[PDB]
Amino acid sequence: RFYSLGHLSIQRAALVVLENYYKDFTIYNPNLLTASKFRAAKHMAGLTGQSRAMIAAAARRRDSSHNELYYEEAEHERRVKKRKARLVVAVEEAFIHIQRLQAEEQQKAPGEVMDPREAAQAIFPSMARALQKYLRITRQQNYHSMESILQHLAFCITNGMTPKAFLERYLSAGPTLQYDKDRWLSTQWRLVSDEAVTNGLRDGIVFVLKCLDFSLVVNVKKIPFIILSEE
Amino acid sequence: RFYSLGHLSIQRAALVVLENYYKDFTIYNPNLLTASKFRAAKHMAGLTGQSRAMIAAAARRRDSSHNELYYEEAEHERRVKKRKARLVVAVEEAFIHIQRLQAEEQQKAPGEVMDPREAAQAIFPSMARALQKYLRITRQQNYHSMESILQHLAFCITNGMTPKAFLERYLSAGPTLQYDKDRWLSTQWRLVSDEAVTNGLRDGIVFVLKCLDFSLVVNVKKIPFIILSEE
Ligand SMILES: CC(C)CCC[C@@H](C)[C@H]1CC[C@H]2[C@@H]3CC=C4C[C@@H](OC(=O)CCC(=O)O)CC[C@]4(C)[C@H]3CC[C@]12C
Ligand SMILES: CC(C)CCC[C@@H](C)[C@H]1CC[C@H]2[C@@H]3CC=C4C[C@@H](OC(=O)CCC(=O)O)CC[C@]4(C)[C@H]3CC[C@]12C
Repeated sequence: RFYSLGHLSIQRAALVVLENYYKDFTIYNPNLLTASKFRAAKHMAGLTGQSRAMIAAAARRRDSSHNELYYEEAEHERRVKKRKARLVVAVEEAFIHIQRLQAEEQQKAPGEVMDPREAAQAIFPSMARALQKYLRITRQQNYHSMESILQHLAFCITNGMTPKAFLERYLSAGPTLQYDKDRWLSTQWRLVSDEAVTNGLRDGIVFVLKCLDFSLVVNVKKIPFIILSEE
Repeated sequence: RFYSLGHLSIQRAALVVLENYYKDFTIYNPNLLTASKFRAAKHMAGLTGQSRAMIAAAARRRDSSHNELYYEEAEHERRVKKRKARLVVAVEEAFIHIQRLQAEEQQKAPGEVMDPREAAQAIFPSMARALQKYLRITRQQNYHSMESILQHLAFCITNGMTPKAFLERYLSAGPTLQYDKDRWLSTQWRLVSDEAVTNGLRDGIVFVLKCLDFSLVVNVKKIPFIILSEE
């Protein structure tokens, strides 16, 4: 991500970066890191001009080998698309059932809207299997909890949102602030920089914002002297 | 292949099988055998209830591994189709050039048809690269020789055949008799059978026709007693 700041201290710039991180950066997912580590561990489990020649020959031989990553990525994308379509159909059917239940409850009592909580309770099992399958295939089951899903469904029922709005929240990972408060931690943040944090921003300085299992590297650059002429 | 024979000796049945082999069976291609051996040699290079359990677990783990064969076979089929289309286009252009040359030679002298040999000489380089690429991708370069290709082109010019007829000879492997005489050997054939070859055919007897690098196993069965009734 890129941001524009003024004459500020290193600590102030780090705080601005942190506050923009929640609403800008995608939520951190350790599942991708675990998958990458599992993929990389195979090479470790299997195991200076001459060494350079040998590694160059090994790389050349590998370049002619089978491209295992591409086909499995394509299969994963196809499975994700199929499960997304199934989840969309299930959510549409659930919303149809919600509309039918509201219409039925309309005749029972006029001017007395039903509480959405019981409607969410009755409707959730219909799409529960599809939502769980989509979360499993997208590695998003940890963030989305059953109570959170029920609360979001009730909120959508109160607002009368379209099924697409409900679907898109669980479609892809988004900002940190979308999930619950306990998901993010604002206490373990640390600042690492060779220069003192009391000094102002300078061209070429680089600092790091550390936190549990992940760090953000911030590079500071000076805007070039723009020269404008009337043709 | 399946054939129907009468009361014949083992030698006569083997001779009938051999004479039908040339006009029925596809030409033997050792390139596929070499490819299969190269694929199988990787397992050798890499390397009783407990052993059975271990091999069953290994097979189960392999069943969940990547299907390398399918994607590479699909890529090979796509490449073969693309090269086939390119060869078809090249042969069509070559036949157009042949027709143009014949039309040009018509005005030079009436009633004196040109010899097809020089036309084949002039036309072969146009499609030579495409034909060589197709033979390389189909592992058929050994059987089809340059002189044989020229002779086939001259024969087609004399008969005025369509480009499809010329293409289909090199399209896929066919009968043994299509290629040159030196391709097939009718001297190294041998007969292997536990029973004496002088005896007649009997149900359940099996024999082998051996030849250089390849053998044909022949199984003999008796036609079942068919009972027919008028409803
Ligand atoms: C005759 C009298 C009126 C003279 C008064 C002198 C002031 C104009 C000087 C004396 C002390 C100076 C301050 C001493 C230390 C600091 C901290 C210093 O902090 C930094 O370098 C980090 C912040 C940044 O990046 O600007 C910024 C300048 C400042 C406010 C100075 C601003 C100018 C001050 C007030
Ligand atoms: C009073 C006179 C007229 C009696 C004559 C007797 C013949 C009717 C017999 C005597 C020798 C026999 C032959 C002896 C040996 C052979 C070889 C034998 O060969 C096999 O078993 C392999 C071929 C096959 O599968 O039939 C077949 C029967 C045959 C021709 C026999 C056929 C019947 C023959 C001519």
